[PDB]
Order: sequence, then C-alpha cells, then structure tokens
Amino acid sequence: MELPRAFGLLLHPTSLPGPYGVGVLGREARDFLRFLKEAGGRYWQVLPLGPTGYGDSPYQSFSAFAGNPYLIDLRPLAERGYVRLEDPGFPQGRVDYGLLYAWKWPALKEAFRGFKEKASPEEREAFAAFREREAWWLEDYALFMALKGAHGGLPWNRWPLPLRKREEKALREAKSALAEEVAFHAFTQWLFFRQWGALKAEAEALGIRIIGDMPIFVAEDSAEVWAHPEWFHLDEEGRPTVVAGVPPDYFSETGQRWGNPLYRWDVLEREGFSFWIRRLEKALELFHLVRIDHFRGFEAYWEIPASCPTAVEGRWVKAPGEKLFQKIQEVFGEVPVLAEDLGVITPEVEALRDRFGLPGMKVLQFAFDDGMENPFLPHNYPAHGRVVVYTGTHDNDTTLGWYRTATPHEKAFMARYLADWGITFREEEEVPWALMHLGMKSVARLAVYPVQDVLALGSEARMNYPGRPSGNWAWRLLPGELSPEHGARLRAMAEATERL
Ligand SMILES: C[C@H]1O[C@H](O[C@H]2[C@H](O)[C@@H](O)[C@@H](O[C@H]3[C@H](O)[C@@H](O)[C@@H](O)O[C@@H]3CO)O[C@@H]2CO)[C@H](O)[C@@H](O)[C@@H]1N[C@H]1C=C(CO)[C@@H](O)[C@H](O)[C@H]1O
Ligand SMILES: C[C@H]1O[C@H](O[C@H]2[C@H](O)[C@@H](O)[C@@H](O[C@H]3[C@H](O)[C@@H](O)[C@@H](O)O[C@@H]3CO)O[C@@H]2CO)[C@H](O)[C@@H](O)[C@@H]1N[C@H]1C=C(CO)[C@@H](O)[C@H](O)[C@H]1O
Repeated sequence: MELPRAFGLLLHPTSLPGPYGVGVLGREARDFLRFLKEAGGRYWQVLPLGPTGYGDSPYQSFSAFAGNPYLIDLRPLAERGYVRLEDPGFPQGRVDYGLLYAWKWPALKEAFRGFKEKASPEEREAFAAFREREAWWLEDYALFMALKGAHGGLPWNRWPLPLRKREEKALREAKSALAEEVAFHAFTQWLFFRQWGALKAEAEALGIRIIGDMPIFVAEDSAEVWAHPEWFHLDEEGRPTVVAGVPPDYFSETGQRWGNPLYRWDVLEREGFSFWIRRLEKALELFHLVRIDHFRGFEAYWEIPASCPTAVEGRWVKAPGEKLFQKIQEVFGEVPVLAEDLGVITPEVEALRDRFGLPGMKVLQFAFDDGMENPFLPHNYPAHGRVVVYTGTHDNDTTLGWYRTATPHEKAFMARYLADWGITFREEEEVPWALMHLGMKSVARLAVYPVQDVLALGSEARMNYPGRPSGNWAWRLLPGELSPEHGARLRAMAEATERL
C-alpha cells in the first residue's frame, strides 16, 4: 500500500460536540471534517463503530457489522416530526452513558413510532430496501437485540436453549412475537448507515480518508457468534472453550485474559474466509483504511483455556494469516489494512505485514523509557516509511497527562531527543506539540494524533485507561474548542514536514 506523506487526527465520533449527550453523525462531524481539511489533515481515524454494552467500550460490540445507535443524529428525525427531543440534562465535555442509555433508546423508539406514522413512501421504501440488502447480517443482529431486550439484557448464551441454539421453529416464533422490536433495531441501523454514508461522502468531497478500526477478535456476547457457532470455539452450551489474550511477560506475570471467543480457523479457511471477507466488505463501505487491533493474531495467537481465570495457561497457536490475506488481496485487489502491532518485535509478524505492504504503528509516548534502540524512536523507523506514528492512542493518557507522570528519565531523554531533532519547548503544555512535531519530522508516511493532544489537554481528557473501572470512552470536545488557530498550527507543522 502506497501512503503519501500526510497527517491525520484521531477522534472517536462520540467525542464530537453537540446537543443531546453524545457526538453524532451530523453537522458537528462535518464541522470537524472541515476543520481537518483546513488544518491540512488527510485522515480521520475513529475507534470501532459498533453498538456497545455495559462499560461502553467500542472494542466489545454486540455485532461485528452493526453501527452504534448512539451515533445517530436525532435532529433530522425531530425535524420531520417523528420525535420531540428534550434535553434531560446532559453534561458538557463528556458522555454520561448512564443517561444516554436511559434517554436515547426511548428517543429512538419514539422516533421509530413517529416514523411508522408519518414517513413518506420514499422513506418507507428506502428502509425496506435497506433491510433486504443487509439481511445477511441484519436479520441476526436485529433479532439478537430484540431477544436481548426481551430477556433482560442477558447474553445470548444465557437465553433459553431453543433460542440460544437457534432452533428454527423457536427463532421464527420469536421473530414473529418481536416483530416490532426487530424492525426497530433494523431502523436504528438504516439510520446509522444512511448518516455514515452521507458523512463519508462529505469526507471524500473534502479529500479526507477515514481510518476505521476493527478488533481482530469479536465479542462473546454478539449477534455473529450466536448465529455462527461453527466459526468459534464454543461448547454445546455456547460457552467459549478457549479465549483470547496475551501471555505474561516482564510487565505482568498474569498476562491479559481478554475473554474473546476464538475463530475455528480451519472452518473459516474451508469456507474461503467468508466471515472475514464479509467483515472487510462491510467495513470498506464505511472506511478507506481499516486498522485491525492485535494484527499479530493473524500470524499466531495466545490461546487460553476458558477455564483459566488468567492468561498464564495458554499457548501460541499459528493462524493462517498468509492465506487469509492472500484471499483478501484476491477479492479486494489490495489490502487496505493498517496493522496494530504494538510491542510485537516478532519476525514472522513483520514478514506477514510486509508481504502485503501493511503499515504498522509507532507510539511516541513509549519511546523514551530506555535507550536509543527503542523501536518507537523515529530514527529506528523503517526507511520505507510504511508506519503510522501516534503520540498516544485512545488507550494512552493525553501526552500532557503522560508527561506529568513520566519518569525523570523519560522527561530528560525526551527533551534531549527532541533537541537532537531541532525541537524544544518551554511550558509543559507544549510537550504534546513538540511530540506531534517529532512525529511529523519522522519518516512515517502517516502521523495521526488524538485531538486531545492538539488541545494540549491533561489527564481529564484521557479516552480510555485500561484497567480502570469507570470514566472510559466519555471525553467530548466542547463547541468551538478546536479553533482555527489550532488548525493553522497543525497546518504550518504539516507544511514544514512536507505532509500537505
Ligand atoms: C450507568 C451505566 O450506563 C450504561 O449502562 C447500561 C448498559 O449499557 C446496558 O447494556 C445495560 O446493562 C445490563 C446488561 O446488558 C445485562 O446483561 C446485565 O449485565 O445487567 C446490566 C445492568 O442493567 O444497562 C446498563 C444500565 O443499567 C453504561 O454502559 C455503563 O458503563 C454505566 N455505568 C457507569 C456508572 C457507574 C456508577 O458509578 C459505574 O459502576 C460504571 O463502572 C460506569 O461505567
Ligand atoms: C473491551 C475492552 O476494551 C478496551 O480494550 C481494548 C483496547 O482499548 C484496544 O485498543 C485493544 O488493545 C489491545 C491491542 O489490540 C493488543 O494488540 C495488545 O496491545 O493489548 C491491547 C490491550 O491490552 O483491544 C483491547 C481489548 O482486548 C479496554 O481497555 C478494556 O478494559 C475492555 N475490557 C473489558 C472486558 C472484560 C472481559 O469480561 C473485562 O476483563 C474488563 O474488566 C473490561 O473492562
């Protein structure tokens, strides 16, 4: 993949400013694209866009295909009279997910009722047409969500056996009994894709490419796992027999047990990797590039017996990454994938990435805790530049927040390294900019930065803190917070580093 030298910004849509408690796919999203274009940015990166559950993590979605109903802009609906919106008291600068769950679901439900009553024939037709075209994943997703709502939010593998095991007769009866609930969820999808499609066209009109994000492993409690038990290592009761994670290492003697169901790779290969082809086809309708989290899992993954409460009991298992990507190349004619390969250092993963021209990542906040051999330091990046450099990702603190808690060593080495690259700073608040500048001076073809670093926000704006119980995925921009001055500063930096 040939990436021209450029820069972009990382901003999950929920973080957009605007009324009604959460960023949505509307004017403010368009304002951000405009800001990005004026700043000279050519990429907008988001986190996974699927529907979320308790904890609100984009990385644990009810579906590998559905769009997050919380991102639906309700204004176009209120404007056609389908619903009357009333702010129950959403805060500024953050998403109160508890309130959004309590208020937005009913507002979408009311909107659907108003729609059935007032929609024009053209809208009814379009929605029906959408349900037909997307049936191959929508039938399962909409029934999955209807069943979930009818069984008190229980995970699919705790539902009555006939439904859990998808006995046809039982599914047909449920689909019939929950007809309006199924149509309602299908309605949230039609709105989500219509709005995303419009936003994507806006991005394209502005010369902007969108980098989507798809975790390599799906979630246990999701429509596709329920509908395709044959593609995952589950027992007869739908329980994963092995789960994803990573082994212990110098950092943790317990490793990480993520819990995700794992693929029956032999079955997927036999089916021409249909699940993955479908997954990518759907994603390519929404994005120009797809970042895949834990890309190394296509080469080998840490398989943990589900009975083990930690990650200590696993073993590395080879996956057919080569054949899968050969299949992806064959079908799509290119592999529009960005590999999340943080801390892999394994040769075979690098080789698989390179074989298909896939860029990896570099995160500057991790470059100063040791020596000059640290792979995250710019002089160590590959001369071919097929890598995306970030100051920090959604899992890291903002760079100012990181700086304030960095070790004396990190702070001193960073400053010295910056100076070696002709960069300096005076106040703490300037560190995010100095690091963004260091990334832009690097050979990395793409430099992508979280908006919180553009705003030089502290720890209060950190998107996600892995391991922390609450406050995650909630940060939001305030109206007008990204000023023309922020854009001009990014633009001047891009111009100087030849990224325009
Ligand atoms: C306040 C709370 O709002 C959100 O909570 C809702 C979840 O998104 C829903 O999916 C639903 O969760 C139920 C599960 O579906 C069901 O399978 C079962 O496990 O019971 C769950 C509880 O009913 O309903 C949730 C609301 O009740 C949001 O996702 C969640 O993160 C929010 N919780 C935050 C607030 C506090 C209060 O200090 C903390 O305990 C949490 O760590 C925060 O994340
Ligand atoms: C659901 C999960 O969401 C968050 O975790 C994800 C990260 O945000 C992603 O960036 C991605 O990171 C991993 C890299 O892809 C991988 O290559 C390696 O570097 O490890 C990274 C994470 O250590 O994927 C993460 C999901 O694996 C969030 O931080 C995390 O806390 C959330 N976990 C919830 C799920 C379970 C399972 O029941 C519980 O154990 C946790 O307490 C929940 O918070």
